[PDB]
Order: sequence, then C-alpha cells, then structure tokens
Amino acid sequence: RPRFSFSIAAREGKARTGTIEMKRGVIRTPAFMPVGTAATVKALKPETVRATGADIILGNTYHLMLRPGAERIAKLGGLHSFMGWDRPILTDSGGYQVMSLSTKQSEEGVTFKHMLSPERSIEIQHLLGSDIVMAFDECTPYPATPSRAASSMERSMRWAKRSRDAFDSRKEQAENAALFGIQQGSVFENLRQQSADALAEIGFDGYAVGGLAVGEGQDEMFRVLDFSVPMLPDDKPHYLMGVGKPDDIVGAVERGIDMFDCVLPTRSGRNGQAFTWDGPINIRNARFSEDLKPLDSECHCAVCQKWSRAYIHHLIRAGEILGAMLMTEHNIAFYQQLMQKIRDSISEGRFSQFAQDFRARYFA
Amino acid sequence: RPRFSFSIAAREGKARTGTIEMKRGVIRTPAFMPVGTAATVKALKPETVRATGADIILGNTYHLMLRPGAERIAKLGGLHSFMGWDRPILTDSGGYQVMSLSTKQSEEGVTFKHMLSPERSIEIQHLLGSDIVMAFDECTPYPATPSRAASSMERSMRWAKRSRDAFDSRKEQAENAALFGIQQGSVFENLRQQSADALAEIGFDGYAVGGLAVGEGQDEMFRVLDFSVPMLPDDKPHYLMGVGKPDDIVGAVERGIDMFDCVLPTRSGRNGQAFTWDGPINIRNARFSEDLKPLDSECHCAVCQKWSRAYIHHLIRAGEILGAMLMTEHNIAFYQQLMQKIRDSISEGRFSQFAQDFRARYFA
Ligand SMILES: O=c1nc[nH]c2cc3[nH]c(NCCN4CCCCC4)nc3cc12
Ligand SMILES: O=c1nc[nH]c2cc3[nH]c(NCCN4CCCCC4)nc3cc12
Ligand SMILES: [Cl-]
Ligand SMILES: [Cl-]
Ligand SMILES: [Zn+2]
Ligand SMILES: [Zn+2]
Repeated sequence: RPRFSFSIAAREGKARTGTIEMKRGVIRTPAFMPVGTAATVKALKPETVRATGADIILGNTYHLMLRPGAERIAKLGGLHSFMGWDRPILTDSGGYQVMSLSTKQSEEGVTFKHMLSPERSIEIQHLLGSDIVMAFDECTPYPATPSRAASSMERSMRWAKRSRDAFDSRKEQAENAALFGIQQGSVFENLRQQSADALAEIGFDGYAVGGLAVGEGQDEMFRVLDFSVPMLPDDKPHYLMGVGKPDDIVGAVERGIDMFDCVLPTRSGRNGQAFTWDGPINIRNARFSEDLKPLDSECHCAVCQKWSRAYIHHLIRAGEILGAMLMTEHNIAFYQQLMQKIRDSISEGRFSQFAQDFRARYFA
Repeated sequence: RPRFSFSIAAREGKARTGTIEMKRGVIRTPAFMPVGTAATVKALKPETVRATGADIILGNTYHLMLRPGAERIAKLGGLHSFMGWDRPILTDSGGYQVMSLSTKQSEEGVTFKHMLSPERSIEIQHLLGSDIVMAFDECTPYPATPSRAASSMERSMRWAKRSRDAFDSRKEQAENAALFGIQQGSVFENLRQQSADALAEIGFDGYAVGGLAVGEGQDEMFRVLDFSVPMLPDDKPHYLMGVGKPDDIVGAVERGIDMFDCVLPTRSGRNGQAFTWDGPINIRNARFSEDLKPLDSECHCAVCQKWSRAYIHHLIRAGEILGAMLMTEHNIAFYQQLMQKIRDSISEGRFSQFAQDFRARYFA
C-alpha cells in the first residue's frame, strides 16, 4: 500500500471527490473525521466508529501527551494498538488545546503548566504512531489587527519549516506517515496568500486552512474560504480544521475543502442534540416522550433501525450511558451519510442541486 | 413454545442444572440475570447483553412506574419493544425499592412520596409485559425479633395470595407469563417453614428466597439457606434475590438455588472493579498502567480479546464512557462464564471439585 496518494475522481465547480490511499487504509473524500479525545471516540467502540462509515479519526494529542504520555503509549505499542483502531489516524499538533485548555509563547515554542515546540510535537506524533501528522502552528485569535495577524502567520510559517525538517529527519515517520501544513493569515487575503506561498515552497502532503471557526461566523468564514482555498495546491487535500455544523460542511465543500473534523456530533450527542435531515432536534424535549419514530426517518444507522425517539428521550432524561451511546452513534452515522451524499452527488455532477435541496429541507 | 416449563437435567447434592422454557426463550439454570434499571442494563446494548450469554434480564419496576410510567410503556408497545430486548424479562414488584429509595405501610399496601398494592404491582408488571412476575412482598429488615419477623412474614403471605389472585384474573397474563412467590421469615427456621407452607398451598411457578442479602453476612445467609431451600418445592425453580458476589453464587448453588440477580457486575464495572478468576481487581490502581494483559487471562469476552488492562485503566481514570462500557461488558460476561462453568460441572458430576478449585484460586 502507498504511504500517501491523493486521487481526484470527479469535480463540480470548486468541489472535488476522490480518495487518499495510505498504508492503514483508504480515505474517501470529502471526509469527516470523528474526534478521539484521550484515545477514544467518546461512547463508541472503534468497531462502531467504523460501522458508521468513518475511514479515519482525529486523535487529540494534548491530553495524551500528558497522560499516559507519548513515550508510554509507544511502549504499549502505539495509539492504534492501544485504542483498537487499525485504520488511519490524523493527530493534531497539541498546540491548539495548549492555548485553549492550560502559557508563555516564544520563537522556540510554547511553555505551559512543559515546553511544546515544532520538534517536540513531531516527535510526540511519531511516538503515537500517527498516519497524518500536523505541523505545529499558532492559531491567530479573532479578531486580529493586520500587523498582529502578520507576525503570527510568519511565526507559524517558520514553525512549518521546522515541522517539515523534524518529520523528514525521522526515517520511519517519513516512510510511513504524511505531513500537513497549516495556512494562517486571519481574514486578510494578502497574508493568506503569503502563507500559502510559504507552505507550497516547503512542500506538504496536504494543506489545512487554519485560523477559522474561532468566532468569526459562517458568512465571514465562507468569505475567507472563497479566496483562501484556491491559493493552496490544487493537487493535494484541503483540510478545514474544527468544522463543523452540517451546513458549514456543505458550504466548505462547495469552496474546495476535502477534509473535516469536529466534536459537534459526539459532544451534541451526549447533550441530547440529534442531527436529522430536517435539522437538529433536542431529544430531551417533551414532544418526543411518546414518539415511536426513529431519530431520523431516512437514516440507515443501527440506532434508527432499532430504537425510538421515545426510548432515547427516556435514556437521556434519566442520564443513562446507553443514551449517550445511541445518540453519539446516530450523530456520527448522520455525518458520515452526509459525506457519502456529498461524495455521490459530486461524482454524479449534481452537487449544486444537492446543496440547495439539503439547505431547503434542513432549514425548513 | 410453552408458557413455563422447568426441567432438571442433572443434580449433584442439592445443586441442580436444567432449563426453563418460556415463550420468549430458554433460560439455562443456574441462571444469572443482569439488572436493567430504568429499562437499560447500564452501559450495554441489549445485543451486547445477549452476546455475554445472558438468557434473561431483571427489569426494575420502581423507576419505570414513575417515569415513563407503566401505562405509557404499554402504549409504546411494552418493555421488550421499548428497550429492544426480545427475550424473557423478570420484573420485580416495585416494593423493595419503594422501601429503599423513597413511606406508610398498611394491610392494603405501601403509600409513598402513590399507593403500591399487590393488585397494582401485578397490573404494572402486566402493563410492562413481564415474562416472570414477582409477587408483591415485604422484605423484613435485619435483624428482626421473632415476633416482628412473624407478623411481617404473615402479611407477605396474605399479599402473596392477593398477587396470585390478581395475576390469575388477567387472562393474557396467566396465559403468557409466570408468577413467583417469595419466602420470608428472617433467620428463623419455623417461620421459614410456615412461609414455605403458605406459598406451596397457594402454588407458584417458582419460589424466591427473600429477606436475605440485607446485612446478615455470608455465613448467616448460608446457614439460613441450608434449612430454607429444602422447604421449597423441589420441582420448581429457586430464586435468591439480590445475590451476589461470585463466591456467594457458588455457595448458594451448592444449597439448591437456580436463579440470581445482582447489580454488582454492572455497578462495580462503572466504578473500576473487574472480576477475574484470581479475584476482583481495581483497574484504576497504578499497577495496571502498563499492563498489556487482558482483564482476565482466560475470559472469552470481546473486551479481553481486544483491549489491555492498561487501556481500560486509562479510560476509567479519564472518566470515559467507553471505560464503563468495557468494564461492564467484561463483568457481565465473567458472571455468565461462571454460570456456564457451574452448569457444566453439575452436569458432569464434578461441581464439588469445581467449587473447591474456584475458591482456592479466587481467594489465593
Ligand atoms: O488554526 C488552527 N491550527 C491548529 N488547530 C486548529 C484547530 C481549530 N479548531 C477550530 N475551531 C473549533 C470549533 N469547534 C466547533 C464545535 C464546538 C467546539 C469548537 N478552529 C481551529 C483552527 C486551528
Ligand atoms: O425479600 C425480598 N423481596 C423482594 N425483593 C428483594 C430484593 C433484595 N435485594 C437484596 N439484596 C441486595 C444486595 N445488593 C448487593 C450488591 C449491592 C447492592 C445490594 N435482598 C433482597 C430481598 C428481597
Ligand atoms: Cl471542534
Ligand atoms: Cl443487588
Ligand atoms: Zn440514525
Ligand atoms: Zn473479559
């Protein structure tokens, strides 16, 4: 099997559909990655994650590098063996959550209550046995002045080069894994261009659009994607970090994005929000107490084949673990079915119509 | 399929092994019943409960009669349909937990902050669609004076007759379900005898030993079982309510018990205690942080086929739902494997040796 091979099978406008072949499996694009926090996709066995259609998961690095620790996970055989997921894992750099969850910044890296640098991040992801490694970057806060956005983006580009060099120095990592760079530049077109130029000069297997989904709102996010994604190499995957709601995903695919990760389906699941083709519902609402219909009328997932809204309503109101399990499996399956419909409609040259039909019904 | 047919295939001393055939399935005895609280075996899908080997589950009635309510569950198609378990369900009467979790007692029944009577209990269990219905009784507190134990037991016997009559008056229930009576009498042999006599005079499909596992300790529980179980009809199942730890179960089978229920494997599971053939372990203990062995070296369950102690240690310490899921599935599977070994050893006339071997290793 190849280390990393991206093939585009079909296009419609800026939207693409295709495959990434890697040693541990094939990734169908556009792809949604369920998020594994602390080496688990919350409330799901890996076999259930796979049953929903997921080809790849995102492994958060931040918690794992603290406990059990990256060296310990490597001693235990790597993250794949540890958690029982044998397909590709994309690991984040650890830095985003350092800024969010724990700090002193410098050119070397970030110190926090430990020092995380581009080199240490790459080594940690190596020890975990990551298939897709993210360059260590800085997510510029929103809003930012042009000067602050510029200095931040430039530091990220220097860190991108350091990430590239550290990755390339580790033969086994370079042979078996892939490395993605992350574009910054806030909402500023000229800075996004400078960032894309820098990343392309270094060269990566894929390119993420960073610095978005940080409070700017969908209109602004879409505006920035409009000019930012075409700046990236067309022949490599485009990854939008931390996105998003179903409508965010459809619009981002319309703008050339191939990969997504988001905690929404899992987090929402546990909190009682189920995604349906007619929009989200809160299953705790009294209107579902005697509703024998499945969560969604069309959904192919095992939860909708077997249990009613009324039962899941009861479980979530009772605080039962099975409620979290069933809601999460359905929500992840819904996201995967959304990605499948996106892939099929692009392949068939009817994605524009699908996007329109999806929105009309989802927001009715 | 028959409504209720108990067949004893083999005996060794007071121990029996056999089958109960019912309309929704066969129950292999001695049997362990996982407990479903609020219409779920906590942290397990019904398919997983079945995969562990369970033939029947216990449905607590107390919470369900409050929310969603018995009438509501009946409107939704009954408990089996509601929770997705299509095999036999034994329901308790609701009264034990009324005394434990919420009271004014009278000859009519128990009032609590609702009135629960033998007639109302039987009707609630009917509405849930129970396969094995428990007579409504009073669990005498321990310790009790002989006079208090006597008056309590006598009230329970009057309630047993009322339970019998209410059950028999409902044609569909009498045709499709079974009814068990519950022996009381505290630790007093003469009262246990009077209770057994009363229950046999009324006639039930099975007989529970009530009033035990309420603080008396194993030595005393075994002493009471020694004389109490032979008082019950030999040709019907014997059910020990709320028992217990693995060694409690082995000793109770040695004394003629055929059926068990206990929250221990599920509750312990969530709290980090795993049962093994070498005794219980607390998976949170630091000694398991790098232990790549399964929870138990011989266990056939899916958890022990795939995940390490180290991973489950990590999950439970992180408060992850998957930790509760995996611990619970293993513990229920362990209990079922214990029951299978008990059944096989009685069938083969080597149960005495099994009990000795089990204890020597479990308590080493
Ligand atoms: O620029 C980034 N570099 C590295 N990692 C990132 C992660 C991100 N995550 C988000 N947004 C997360 C949005 N999410 C929505 C659901 C609720 C929790 C927050 N933007 C990001 C940008 C970056
Ligand atoms: O005499 C009884 N009548 C009706 N229901 C019962 C339920 C019982 N449950 C117990 N003991 C429960 C022990 N269990 C052990 C694990 C932790 C929670 C308590 N004795 C019981 C007697 C009775
Ligand atoms: Cl997110
Ligand atoms: Cl119990
Ligand atoms: Zn579904
Ligand atoms: Zn096991």
